[PDB]
Amino acid sequence: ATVLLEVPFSARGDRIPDAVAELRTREPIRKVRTITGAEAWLVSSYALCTQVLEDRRFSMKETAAAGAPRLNALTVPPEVVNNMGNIADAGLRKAVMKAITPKAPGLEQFLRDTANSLLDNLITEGAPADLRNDFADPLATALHCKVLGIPQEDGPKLFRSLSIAFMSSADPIPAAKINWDRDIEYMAGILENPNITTGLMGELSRLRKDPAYSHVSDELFATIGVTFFGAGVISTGSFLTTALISLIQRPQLRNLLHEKPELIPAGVEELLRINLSFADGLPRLATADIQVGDVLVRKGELVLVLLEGANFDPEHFPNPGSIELDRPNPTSHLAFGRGQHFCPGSALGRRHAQIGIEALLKKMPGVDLAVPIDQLVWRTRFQRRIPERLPVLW
Ligand code: HEM
Ligand SMILES: COc1ccc(C[C@@H]2NC(=O)[C@H](Cc3ccc(O)cc3)NC2=O)cc1
Repeated sequence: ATVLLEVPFSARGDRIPDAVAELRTREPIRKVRTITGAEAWLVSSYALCTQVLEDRRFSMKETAAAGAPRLNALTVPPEVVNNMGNIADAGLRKAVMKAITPKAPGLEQFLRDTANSLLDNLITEGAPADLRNDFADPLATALHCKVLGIPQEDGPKLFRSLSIAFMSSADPIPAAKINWDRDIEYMAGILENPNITTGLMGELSRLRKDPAYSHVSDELFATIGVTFFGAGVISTGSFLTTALISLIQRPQLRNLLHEKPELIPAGVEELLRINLSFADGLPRLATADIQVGDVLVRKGELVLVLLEGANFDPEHFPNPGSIELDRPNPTSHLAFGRGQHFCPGSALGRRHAQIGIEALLKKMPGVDLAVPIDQLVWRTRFQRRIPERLPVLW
């Protein structure tokens, strides 16, 4: 006898398990057990993944309900699971989204300057260099301090909350609450700090004193800062880190992008499509009985949308494991989600990765792993797949 199939399948972000294609072919919606012991429906085809993400009756907010089957334990207050809904209800969606585009004057130049400086320091120190801890993550952290309008020197401590905040744990995490409360206090102080006049926090600080927003809670204003820093930094840093592995392991593509950097956006779009950064399916709770393929999902059941199930589906992306810069549907992947909860930072995430890769290929055209790929240490029980260190030479 065997137990019910358990998720996640593997924390390795450098290869997709053969099991994904087998599940997609035979049972594209199938029952699994999560790390909490709850049962859930794992959805692994493009068609069914899009169906779930485009049907709001599969609710993100309701995953936080007491007594629901859980993918993992909450690391934020339950109301924060509805973060974007709360922002929209407060009338703040347009302002938040405008503050996090890559189009602000000097922002892309700041990204280039920061990437080039980080790479120069690695070259000066000499190989081996750690492209996660000393390139991709500091670049993400610096970018988000700039976007938020907060001091660069405050970034590292905020960043160090993230190895706990984005855990995917069976049980509540005491350190997550300690860091959350402290980071909220920091952002509340930022709102009261007269020097904070630019970026997202500068804009929220002004809106907070605008009579049209007098009803919006100070709790929400501080939460926007903590959540956008955390989600943005963990997502951009982890994506860039694993995209760099994908690129390093494809010297032909690395050389092509080095020779023709105008192909970098199309390359990054494929790197997004094949990216394994999300360690768990996206969770949703059914609020009605809904037919998904061969399964009638019942009200109150947990559904997990496996992004790499959709993104490696050969019925949507022929030869799905291959990076093709001339696909007819290149942005139709689900790396940024789909539907109501589509990532509001997608343009900034694209630009972070494009500029980081452009700078790396210019400064380190001979970049290669400095250890055998199997020697990378993949973080476990985390909401992202990332190597703890990414040792390279050039
Ligand atoms: C390459 C980088 C990124 C990737 C791959 C990514 C991925 C995703 C995905 C898949 C979702 C959908 C989650 C779901 O439906 O359950 C999402 C939502 C979200 N992302 Fe991103 N993200 C990235 C960058 C960013 C950045 C830079 C920010 C902010 C500065 C950000 C903030 C958010 C927020 C707040 C949500 C929730 C939106 C909602 O619930 O409506 N992300 N992201
Ligand atoms: C791209 O990753 C996500 C992850 C989760 C959600 C759902 C919902 N929306 C959010 O805005 C924050 C994100 C967050 C921030 C900080 C933190 O310590 C933990 C999580 N929490 C949520 O639960 C959305 C996107």
